[PDB]
Amino acid sequence: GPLEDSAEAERLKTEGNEQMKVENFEAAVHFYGKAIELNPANAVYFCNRAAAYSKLGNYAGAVQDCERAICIDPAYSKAYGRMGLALSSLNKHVEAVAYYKKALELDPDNETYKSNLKIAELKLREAP
Repeated sequence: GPLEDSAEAERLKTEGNEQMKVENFEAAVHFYGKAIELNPANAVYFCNRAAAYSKLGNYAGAVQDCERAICIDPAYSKAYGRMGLALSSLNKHVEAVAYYKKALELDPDNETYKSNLKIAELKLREAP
């Protein structure tokens, strides 16, 4: 159906979102992880956990979740955007720019991507 394991997974994801709102990123990571154990075929869980991972400084972990999310759903613009943010935080600005651009070609309006893309391009001119 539109989504039992799939039902419980959404409830855990929802809780995860609630944790994000109060900035309890460790708890958020836990709930998204539980949702993934039940239904790993939902790109949202990975993309959302990547966001929590990034807030916690675990950019490498965020990169891996975004890769999975993008592979599950190639038209998931938010996953490309978060990938850019994580890569950028890992000082991988060339690769970050590539992802921000993809994200923007999918979600053109997004000012968040436009801004962080500029930051990545600016930090990129500093490299040798």
